Amino acid sequence: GAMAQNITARIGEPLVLKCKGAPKKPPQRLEWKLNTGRTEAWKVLSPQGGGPWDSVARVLPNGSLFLPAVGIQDEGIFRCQAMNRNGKETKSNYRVRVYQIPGKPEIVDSASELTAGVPNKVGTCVSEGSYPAGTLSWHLDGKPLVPNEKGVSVKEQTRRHPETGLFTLQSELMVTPARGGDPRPTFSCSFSPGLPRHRALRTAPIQPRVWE
Ligand SMILES: Cc1cccc2c(-c3ccccc3)c(C(=O)O)[nH]c12
Ligand SMILES: O=C(O)c1ccc(Oc2cccc(O)c2)cc1
Ligand SMILES: O=C(O)c1ccc(Oc2cccc(O)c2)cc1
Repeated sequence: GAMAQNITARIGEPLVLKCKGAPKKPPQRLEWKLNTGRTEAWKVLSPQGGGPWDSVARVLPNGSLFLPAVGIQDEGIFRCQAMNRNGKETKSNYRVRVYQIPGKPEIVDSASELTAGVPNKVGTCVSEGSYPAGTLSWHLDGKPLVPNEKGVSVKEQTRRHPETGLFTLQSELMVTPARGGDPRPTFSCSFSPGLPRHRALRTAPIQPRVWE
């Protein structure tokens, strides 16, 4: 597409998109065009408003576009074109990407004892309520665990809430511990978001005993 400002909007929060260059109050010559999961290509929104779109997105007195509660389907493109009193045209281009933060990740079913030199089921990590899906990853004593690499095996499952569309992730970790290692290793699980710049939420660690 065109040069745009990337906007990250949280599901359920309001969103205000600013229409640069517009007069501060009516009378205003401005037009909003949006292309989202709600639209068939471009939909035009005007200060006068009206119709079903008034329940979803409406032009504010200052010309900004307001969404009371952003949903998954509001991902797409939002553009404004406005003329100031003189007549210079100004354009505003926004790429809106939506997200939701899951609840804290939880280690359900953990092993209290591992046996060295054999593959062991360590635990299952569960994360509920993310958008987009995101990923679950495992850590040993603070260091990332890489699947397949020398005794680590991870299997994963992604489920979708039938009405909200939010994702639930579940990850199972198996390790083949090496003879002569830490007999009380510390495993943790963490959620990594899809959209850039978000923090990693981590689980309480689990400290099993390793038998040589
Ligand atoms: C590249 C770019 C960035 C920001 C806005 C626009 C508009 C537009 C938006 C609302 C009303 C009229 C025109 C157009 C077009 O459709 O020509 N291109 C744009
Ligand atoms: O009534 C009018 O004259 C009028 C009303 C709205 C309006 O939106 C636009 C449409 C295109 C470009 C632009 O910069 C602003 C343009 C003109
Ligand atoms: O769904 C609704 O009822 C709804 C949603 C948004 C909304 O913002 C506006 C927009 C323009 C003028 C104004 O005074 C308030 C107004 C009503």
